[PDB]
Amino acid sequence: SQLFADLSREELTAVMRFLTQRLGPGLVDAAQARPSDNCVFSVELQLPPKAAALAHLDRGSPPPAREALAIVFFGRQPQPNVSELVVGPLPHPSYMRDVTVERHGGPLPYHRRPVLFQEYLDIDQMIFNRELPQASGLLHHCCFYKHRGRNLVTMTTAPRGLQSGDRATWFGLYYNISGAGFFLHHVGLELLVNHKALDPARWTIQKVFYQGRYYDSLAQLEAQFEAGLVNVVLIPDNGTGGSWSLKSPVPPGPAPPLQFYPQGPRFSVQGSRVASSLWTFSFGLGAFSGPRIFDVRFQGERLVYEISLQEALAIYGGNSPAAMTTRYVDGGFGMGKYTTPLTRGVDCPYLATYVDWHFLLESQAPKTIRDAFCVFEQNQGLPLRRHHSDLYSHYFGGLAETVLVVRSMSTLLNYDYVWDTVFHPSGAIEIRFYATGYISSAFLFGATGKYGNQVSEHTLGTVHTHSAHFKVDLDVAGLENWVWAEDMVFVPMAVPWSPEHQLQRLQVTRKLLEMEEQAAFLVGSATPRYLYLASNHSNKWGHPRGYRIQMLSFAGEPLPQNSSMARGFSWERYQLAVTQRKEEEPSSSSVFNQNDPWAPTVDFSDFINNETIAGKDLVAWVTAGFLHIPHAEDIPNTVTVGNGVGFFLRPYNFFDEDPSFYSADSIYFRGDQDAGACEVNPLACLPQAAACAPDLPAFSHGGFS
Amino acid sequence: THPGQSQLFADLSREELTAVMRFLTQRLGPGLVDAAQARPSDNCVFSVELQLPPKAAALAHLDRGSPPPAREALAIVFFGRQPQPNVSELVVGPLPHPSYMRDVTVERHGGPLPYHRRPVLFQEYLDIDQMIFNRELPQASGLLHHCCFYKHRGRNLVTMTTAPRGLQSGDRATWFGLYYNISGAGFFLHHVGLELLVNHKALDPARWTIQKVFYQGRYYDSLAQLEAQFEAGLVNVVLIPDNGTGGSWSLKSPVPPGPAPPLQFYPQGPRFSVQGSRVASSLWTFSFGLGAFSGPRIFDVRFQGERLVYEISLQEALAIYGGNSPAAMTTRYVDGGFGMGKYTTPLTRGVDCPYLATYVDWHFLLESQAPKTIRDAFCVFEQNQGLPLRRHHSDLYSHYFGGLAETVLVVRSMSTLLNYDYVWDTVFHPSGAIEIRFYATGYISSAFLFGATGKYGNQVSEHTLGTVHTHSAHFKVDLDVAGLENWVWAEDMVFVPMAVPWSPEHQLQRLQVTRKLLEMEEQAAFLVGSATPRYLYLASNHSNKWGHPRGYRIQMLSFAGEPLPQNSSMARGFSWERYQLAVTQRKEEEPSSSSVFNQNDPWAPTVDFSDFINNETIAGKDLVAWVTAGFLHIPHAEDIPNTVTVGNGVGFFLRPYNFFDEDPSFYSADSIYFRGDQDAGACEVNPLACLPQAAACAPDLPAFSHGGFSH
Ligand SMILES: *[C@@H]1O[C@H](CO)[C@@H](O[C@@H]2O[C@H](CO)[C@@H](O[C@@H]3O[C@H](CO[C@@H]4O[C@H](CO)[C@@H](O)[C@H](O)[C@@H]4O)[C@@H](O)[C@H](O[C@H]4O[C@H](CO)[C@@H](O)[C@H](O)[C@@H]4O)[C@@H]3O)[C@H](O)[C@H]2NC(C)=O)[C@H](O)[C@H]1NC(C)=O
Ligand SMILES: *[C@@H]1O[C@H](CO)[C@@H](O[C@@H]2O[C@H](CO)[C@@H](O[C@@H]3O[C@H](CO)[C@@H](O)[C@H](O)[C@@H]3O)[C@H](O)[C@H]2NC(C)=O)[C@H](O)[C@H]1NC(C)=O
Ligand SMILES: *[C@@H]1O[C@H](CO)[C@@H](O[C@@H]2O[C@H](CO)[C@@H](O)[C@H](O)[C@H]2NC(C)=O)[C@H](O)[C@H]1NC(C)=O
Ligand SMILES: *[C@@H]1O[C@H](CO)[C@@H](O[C@@H]2O[C@H](CO)[C@@H](O)[C@H](O)[C@H]2NC(C)=O)[C@H](O)[C@H]1NC(C)=O
Ligand SMILES: O=c1cc(NC2CCCCC2)c(-c2nnc[nH]2)nn1-c1ccccc1
Ligand SMILES: O=c1cc(NC2CCCCC2)c(-c2nnc[nH]2)nn1-c1ccccc1
Ligand SMILES: *[C@@H]1O[C@H](CO)[C@@H](O)[C@H](O)[C@H]1NC(C)=O
Ligand SMILES: *[C@@H]1O[C@H](CO)[C@@H](O)[C@H](O)[C@H]1NC(C)=O
Ligand SMILES: *[C@H]1O[C@H](CO)[C@@H](O)[C@H](O)[C@H]1NC(C)=O
Ligand SMILES: *[C@H]1O[C@H](CO)[C@@H](O)[C@H](O)[C@H]1NC(C)=O
Ligand SMILES: *[C@H]1O[C@H](CO)[C@@H](O)[C@H](O)[C@H]1NC(C)=O
Ligand SMILES: [Ca+2]
Ligand SMILES: [Ca+2]
Ligand SMILES: [Ca+2]
Ligand SMILES: [Ca+2]
Ligand SMILES: [Cu+2]
Ligand SMILES: [Cu+2]
Repeated sequence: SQLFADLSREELTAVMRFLTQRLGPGLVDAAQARPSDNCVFSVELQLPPKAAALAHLDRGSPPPAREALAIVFFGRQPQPNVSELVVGPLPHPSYMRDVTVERHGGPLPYHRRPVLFQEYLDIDQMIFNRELPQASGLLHHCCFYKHRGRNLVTMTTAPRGLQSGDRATWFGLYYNISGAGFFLHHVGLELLVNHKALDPARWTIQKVFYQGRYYDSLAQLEAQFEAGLVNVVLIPDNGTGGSWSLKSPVPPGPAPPLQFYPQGPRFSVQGSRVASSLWTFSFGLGAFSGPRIFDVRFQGERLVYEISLQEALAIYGGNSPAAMTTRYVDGGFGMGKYTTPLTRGVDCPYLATYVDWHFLLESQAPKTIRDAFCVFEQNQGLPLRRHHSDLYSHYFGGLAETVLVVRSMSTLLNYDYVWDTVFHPSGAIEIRFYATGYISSAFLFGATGKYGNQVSEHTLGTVHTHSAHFKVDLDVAGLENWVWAEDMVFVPMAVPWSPEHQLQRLQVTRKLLEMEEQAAFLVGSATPRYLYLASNHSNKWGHPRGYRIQMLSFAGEPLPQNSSMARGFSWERYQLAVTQRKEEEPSSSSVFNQNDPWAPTVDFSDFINNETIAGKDLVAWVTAGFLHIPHAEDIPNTVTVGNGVGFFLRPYNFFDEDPSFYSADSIYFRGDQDAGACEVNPLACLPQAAACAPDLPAFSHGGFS
Repeated sequence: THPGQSQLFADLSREELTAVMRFLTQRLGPGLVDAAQARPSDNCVFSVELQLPPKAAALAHLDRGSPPPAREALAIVFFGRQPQPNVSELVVGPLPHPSYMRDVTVERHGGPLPYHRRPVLFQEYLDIDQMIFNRELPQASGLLHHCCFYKHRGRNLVTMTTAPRGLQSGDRATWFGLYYNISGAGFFLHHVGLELLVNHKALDPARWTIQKVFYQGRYYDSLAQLEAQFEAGLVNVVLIPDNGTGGSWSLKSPVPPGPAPPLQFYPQGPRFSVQGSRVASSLWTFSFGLGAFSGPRIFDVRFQGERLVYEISLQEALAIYGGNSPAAMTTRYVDGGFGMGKYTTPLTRGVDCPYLATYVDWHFLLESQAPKTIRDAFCVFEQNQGLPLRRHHSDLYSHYFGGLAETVLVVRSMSTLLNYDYVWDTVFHPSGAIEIRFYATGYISSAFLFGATGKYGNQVSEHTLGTVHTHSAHFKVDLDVAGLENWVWAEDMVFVPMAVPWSPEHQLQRLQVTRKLLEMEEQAAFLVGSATPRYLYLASNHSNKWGHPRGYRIQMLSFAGEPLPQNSSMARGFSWERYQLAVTQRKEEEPSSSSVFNQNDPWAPTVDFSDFINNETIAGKDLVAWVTAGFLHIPHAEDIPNTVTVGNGVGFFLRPYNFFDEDPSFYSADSIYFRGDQDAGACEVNPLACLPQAAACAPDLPAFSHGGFSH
């Protein structure tokens, strides 16, 4: 049903006409809001509760009410707070409900709120107009400063301070490169900026970093320079070769392979539901959590209630302060908020289905981010399977793997994150994520090689880790799942038919995990080889109907626990976790963990807490990531190759046999058949389409802000 | 003067093979026999294939235009007609018109080759199958009429063989499963419960014995003693079906073709070329072969002119089994001693490679006296991957898109051994990276289901234990990173707890990078499930444009199982299993990890890869990395009929680490870019806007045409 569908523009609009009329005037378009104002920061779908939904999907029951969730910024008042407000019911809403206290247990400190655009906007005037011209001396000799500075530019960092309550953000300055990436031109200057106040006027600059040293203020600095105790070096504002560009010099060649659907496309997309002769599901994007799918049904049978992105994380080293503070909790800005338009042919097959996404964020109207998702089938040029017999009997049987794919890409500053869920006709599911886009760069002063690699002119490639977190609500043959751990061992035995001789007996080992903690594995420890969620049920051969989680992760090694900050993303700590699903444990991180991870608005280690995971509705949680030491070949961009991570969800005695066997595209023939004949196999039936083939739609592109 | 053009890594042609055969026939002093009919007592040309050039000479030719080296071939010859019958390895050249033949056996090995090390001939298997079906199985006719539909001769029944044949060096006794022959699908599942330990050391098959029998869960001392028991009542007997329907039985999908899978086509020109053993793209050039036993290999790999790696080449495949029954419980298959090339098979167009791949034949003289030809053995194609190599969308300050969809160059062969269908891959990325892949599909070696099961796998069909096994494969990677002389580096990370420099009250966990130089062979020998440097890479003395050594990172992609424990005498035969990764001084006497002759005497192996790792520097030398890659397999229902690929994609990457000064892809023709201020719908701004207006037009397809079956 149109049940897990993100909110229509119409829906978004009408929640707003409510919120506005029913929060009094004195409410502001968050576009232009100052901290001490009341504004609505986000209106997005409030996902239904699970029980109420299944009821409606499986057993007639009418459908749970369709409800928004507005995050409201309550600045204008003596005790300013943030408030999560459920609104509804949709399409024509009548009620509203502060749920804040329910969830966290008290109000939301106002300093956990995400920085607004207008806030950045103000912060830049405080620098571009009031702090930088103090050093218009130095900046002219270092970096082409002209009065009053539209050649330079800023980039936020990580958490914003050192202990809770702080709202002080280190910014770098970079040249405002035209039509290409600025992230590689760290002008050498970093600035701590305390913007904790509700009055921007009282914002200060607690610190300043230049070519290796720290000065309490900007005058403090420009002075120390003008005294000739500081060696300026002129940084070139211009260049050639990828450092400075993306447009390739080399001109177009013969076009690259195109895939097309000879007989027309073999899947559909209505609303946000996807349907192919193997899979149905519903897809979507959470403004902050990012992309998610639900009600994944493989040939009518539900495999998972939910797979979704929880969080994404990035944790730096560095020369500089702004780098060596920096840990972004990117959901803190928002994977959905920052899903960019997909470029037809580049991001996705020219012939994918490209779907729009709507949102109301920091505004009062909804806007659309066109071509936000793509769905497509993709021949892999690979057997799903195959056998060829020359022994005893002559036959061949195999099948080319085509795969179904849904994808969106989130561009958050330097990074373009690639989010893939892919659907194998073996009944398997792959989640992949890819880090591409630009890197974050420092400016380079000598004391370096512990903090990364010179990738350029003046440019340090600043070491970091990536990590990402997924919710996997497997309902293996319905809710009650257990969790098993199969692996392996050798055992010195006698050889039965020569007990004088020894053999090394290979054995499987199985073990049921009964307790939330026995199924929480840290990065650094050993996962077992075979690990799955079972049902009480068995398949025909008497084997716990099961789905296996096989992880593709290169231990993006974790910020140690001893840090004050770590509870902001305690999931980085874990390779894998399973818990009892619970409406009150609905997410792994939250938009609010960004600006105060010392007071986690949600701390994941909580979820794990001496409970049974024996015949309960379980949910597994997977972390995926790698170490990234940037190197020259990351210029201009980091590439996808090798940097795919995630996991496989694989059938494991779930079925009675490989369901591909019932496949429509299986190919089979014997030594004694005419393999060249169209009704021995259909490959030998070239005709297929009429005219000159793949009919192609005229190119367009989403656009920008 | 001369870059040197010769293709000296191309495997032998038919002519060439014939030539060598002719040469040998004559110089062997009759008594010589065709392999496909040889008795143990005979003399026999087992293999003849390419001999690879020594490396000095090759590069001399290829780099400094020197004259190329003698093209030679290796002959394996079983001398069974004598008092100390030996196997011998013979070099024969120089092709095309040979005129010399030298015995290299003793030089390579330190003495002659114990005769029993030799693989088992198609004859030997035939002779065995007679001893079985014609002098033994009748002694139990009764049983088999009852359980197993038997008559004169058995004919509905079929054998299959296990790995190490015996329990010491010197043993040649194989445990032989027996199974229902099946029309047009896998006999492997339909194991009847009988298993025979044939002793076939003797060169006189008359003297061959059966030393033990196993029916359905008990050991009898001989098929005669089993009739004794059978008819005297004392043997409870399980009746296992001849026939059936579905997965355990068929392979034919019972379903009509749907509409059509998606089809990949190069909408103008292809974009690479194959010319003999040599492939060439805009970015990449390399030669590709097939060892008979070692299997697929490529050589002389060149990214934009520059050679990255001299050789990459599967060295060996393993399969270690657990079980209830004597077959499965001691089966440690060492698949090269059958041969990954030998058992290569034809790629079925439209399935095993895209339809419009370029396919290619593969000639061989094996257990024969005239060369023969696997048709379509290799395929080469440009797979678009559906997925950017890189992109960046900019909404912030500056409005631009720049990106490029990864398209990729693949080279595939599949060895089919018994049940196994190994897909071998080598994949070339526009980034300048090289991905090795490996799959296992096909059917699964199974046992008759009986008793302790769960300790040895899952039941997977009626009477059918999908037994537990591990996989391993070994690879040779002779990088030669901008030069022969390389070192190996090991970078990783660490967190240092420090006080925040600008607020000394507080701490931070300070992220740092750790570069450590690996200087001795043993410091770069990493064992299974272990300490493994996140960034491990081989590099040059020479540095890039920003001062960092020029390097290639080896990124492993394995899930390996517990190796065979080292306390087994048999362990030595695949010592490479116990390593994820090694790096050694590359040598002419260290050419292969394994040996076709290891398989039948791992107790005294022909090669023991652990020998390559001796107190030796790897500080600036010719360096060859050795990646072991694989995993554990507990079969299950969805392995029926075939184990599927999805998720068993094992192997590794070769990834460029400060080898360049920028990403090569910056220069790709297929790159795309536009500014906000432009129309991206206009053909001159965007190559892709021009695809509808023009390119479209799919080609007419070649008529399908499979390359059929052997004998
Ligand atoms: C976080 O911050 C938010 C916003 O500041 C809080 O939201 C309000 O909190 C206060 C209590 O702390 C409550 O405000 C109530 O406002 C209502 C205003 O009237 C409504 O609109 C119309 C009339 O214009 C009516 O038709 C509706 O029935 C509404 O009532 C009002 O109902 C209520 O009552 C009265 O109480 C006092 C004392 O007598 C008077 O000041 C007032 O004039 C009136 O007589 C409150 O004033 C309510 O909880 C929230 N209001 C809204 C709109 O959300 C959160 O409570 C804060 N969170 C935390 C944890 O503190
Ligand atoms: C393995 O087997 C081969 C063949 O059985 C052995 O090689 C053979 O060695 C004999 C002598 O050892 C050679 O014959 C002799 O030639 C000389 C002069 O030409 C002559 O004086 C002798 O009377 C006899 O004719 C024979 O040619 C040679 N054959 C081949 C094909 O090389 C070999 O020695 C065995 N290997 C080992 C390690 O023992
Ligand atoms: C940063 O530089 C960019 C260009 O590199 C500026 O963007 C353009 O500037 C022109 C100036 O007339 C204006 O029309 C727009 O501002 C931009 N044009 C387009 C087509 O995008 C930008 O103003 C600079 N600085 C900041 C802080 O945004
Ligand atoms: C096992 O069964 C297969 C049936 O596929 C037999 O193969 C056929 O045998 C006949 C008689 O020899 C041949 O003429 C056909 O050409 C064969 N057909 C195929 C498809 O191979 C096989 O001979 C039987 N028995 C054994 C021991 O292999
Ligand atoms: O989306 C923005 C927008 C920023 N500034 C512009 C300023 C002008 C109007 C649009 C908002 C800015 C910005 N402006 N100065 C520093 N940063 N940052 N980010 C951002 C987004 C995700 C993650 C990090 C930053
Ligand atoms: O290629 C064969 C061929 C076998 N038998 C042949 C079939 C063809 C005619 C002569 C006898 C046999 C065979 N015949 N009886 C038992 N085995 N085996 N294998 C084989 C190949 C690779 C790995 C393992 C076995
Ligand atoms: C499997 O067992 C649980 C025991 O708690 C039971 O409640 C459940 O209903 C069983 N499954 C079915 C289909 O009855
Ligand atoms: C966990 O809960 C059980 C009650 O079901 C209790 O017996 C056990 O002692 C508890 N463990 C801890 C560490 O609190
Ligand atoms: C964290 O690390 C070790 C653990 O004993 C210790 O040196 C240090 O005191 C710990 N931090 C504390 C107690 O705040
Ligand atoms: C590196 O190799 C050796 C050191 O053992 C030396 O002779 C050679 O000159 C060196 N080359 C460079 C570029 O450092
Ligand atoms: C390696 O040999 C031994 C240890 O195996 C040691 O004494 C020696 O110093 C090493 N030799 C050289 C030449 O590097
Ligand atoms: Ca819990
Ligand atoms: Ca569940
Ligand atoms: Ca060595
Ligand atoms: Ca080397
Ligand atoms: Cu990165
Ligand atoms: Cu397997």
